[PDB]
Amino acid sequence: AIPAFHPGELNVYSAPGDVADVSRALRLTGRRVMLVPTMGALHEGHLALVRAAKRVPGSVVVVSIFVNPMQTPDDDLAQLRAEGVEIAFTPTTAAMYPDGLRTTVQPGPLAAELEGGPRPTHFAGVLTVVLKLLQIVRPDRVFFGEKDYQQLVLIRQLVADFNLDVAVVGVPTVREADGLAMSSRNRYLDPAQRAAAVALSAALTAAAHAATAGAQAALDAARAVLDAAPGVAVDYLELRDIGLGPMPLNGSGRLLVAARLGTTRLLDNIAIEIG
Amino acid sequence: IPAFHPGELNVYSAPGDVADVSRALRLTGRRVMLVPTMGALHEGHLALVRAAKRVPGSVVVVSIFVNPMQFGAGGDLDAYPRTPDDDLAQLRAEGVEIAFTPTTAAMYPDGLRTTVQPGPLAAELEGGPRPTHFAGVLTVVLKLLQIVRPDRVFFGEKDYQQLVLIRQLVADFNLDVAVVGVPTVREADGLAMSSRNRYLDPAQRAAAVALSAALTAAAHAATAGAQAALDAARAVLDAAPGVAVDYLELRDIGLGPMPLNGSGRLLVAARLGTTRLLDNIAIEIGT
Ligand SMILES: COc1ccc2c(c1)cc(CNS(=O)(=O)c1cc3ccccc3o1)n2CC(=O)O
Repeated sequence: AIPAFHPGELNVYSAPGDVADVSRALRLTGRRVMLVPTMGALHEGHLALVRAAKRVPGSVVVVSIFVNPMQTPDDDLAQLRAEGVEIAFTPTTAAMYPDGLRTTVQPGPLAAELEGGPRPTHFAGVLTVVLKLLQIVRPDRVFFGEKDYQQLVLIRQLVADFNLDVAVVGVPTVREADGLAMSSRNRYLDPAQRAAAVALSAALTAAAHAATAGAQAALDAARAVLDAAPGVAVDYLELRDIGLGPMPLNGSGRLLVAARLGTTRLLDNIAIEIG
Repeated sequence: IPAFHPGELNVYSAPGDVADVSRALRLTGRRVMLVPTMGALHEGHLALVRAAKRVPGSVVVVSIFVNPMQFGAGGDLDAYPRTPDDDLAQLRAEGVEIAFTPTTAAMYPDGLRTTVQPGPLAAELEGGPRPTHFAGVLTVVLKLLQIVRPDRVFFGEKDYQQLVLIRQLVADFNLDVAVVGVPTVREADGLAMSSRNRYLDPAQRAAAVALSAALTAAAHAATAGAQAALDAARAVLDAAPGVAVDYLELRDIGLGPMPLNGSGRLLVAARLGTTRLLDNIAIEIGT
């Protein structure tokens, strides 16, 4: 007996078993199931993921809201209802981990670099939960922001390596008017910090344009912009190929930066074409 | 979809081919059964095939893939029995419609990268001196389940620790598959069927009956408690020539962080010359 699903309405499920049943039932009636995993506290970046999912013809949008211990509820639900989303999946920690921590995903060596330097088991947690969510919902496509680019690349590796049957859709970073990448962390910045934070996106965009003049020009331009900001402690600034291997001589790449402003760690990244 | 001819053995090497065929069969109302194997098929494997066949409306997929990732040294890997002609002939005789025989390059085109890390059971018993062994098994089994997407997957109780680890895999990753354990098939004297039995010379084959004798002796001794069951098994192993015991352990049926109660599993590993044999049996304690 399938749990109740009311079409055109926000249906909220906490039991993984229930959302599994509704998703399968929906797949069998011609819906294309789109998954948008979130950690709640939704903002415009999250709504951009929702909107991208919503525009696939015959889509039903599943938004998961799960605070992963290994990696405003009513506010959030009203936004989704406002976006015309039909399923929120809101499971408990116990429901996700009924046997506690046991079998897990071990990321490849990319997980040890960049963000995996300050947080070396962060990515295992993320990939473990994403794999679980994929298996519960069995979506046709799953949506992630390019904001967390290294995470996104690790998810693409998960999907490839485990032969998962889902398309991974990366959605361009939603930005404030001055270019700052949207993030929940942005609200912790004092005005001096928030004005200085603009150096991350400014550096990366300056780098993307300088790149007609080569990889070195691109990197030196980004470094100059970051060097013009006070109180911006750069953790890394790295040019890599699109899959985060070493940057090819010329061609397509990604430039990633991370910096601490007071106690707030900020990240950004951008597409780079070399020459 | 590639060609699929019902009532005939259809052999696919490309993951995409078997995946497409499987999905199309499921969408037609057939139930897809998977029996993951490392080839060198013997009567133990045919029991799994038979169990799968008797699921009504089943189409049966047997995979044959000697998985490098669950082997320690390349030495082990090169020595593994490969008899693919006997394998396919046995599958034909059993009425299996799909054999899935992937290449190493197709399964691991990027080498080792994202893997499954099993829970702490993978470090005990067989996993003790082989710390990456069960990671290798769970990784390839996860991949096979995702490629084939079966309704049910069949594993022998012979490799009992493996079966338990697969059940954990399936629970913890929320996989939508039923795991079916099939009772150990035995030779007339009680010897558990195994691809390793071929390495026993005549003396060794004679001595090897001691494992199953010891376990069945234990299961009946167990009315007198755990110590009696254990000491019965040990006496029988000790009375056998050229049988070096590696472990003999009585655990809970889940083999887990839980004390043995009424129902347990008695597990043995022993060396005959260079050949390492395993067996295990259900044990009820104080009956
Ligand atoms: C499209 O424009 C943007 C811009 C910034 C964005 C996003 C989109 C999305 C995010 C954060 N990712 S998430 O909360 O949806 C998430 C949920 C989840 C669940 C399980 C595992 C990993 C998971 O990751 N951010 C940045 C941020 O909020 O810091």
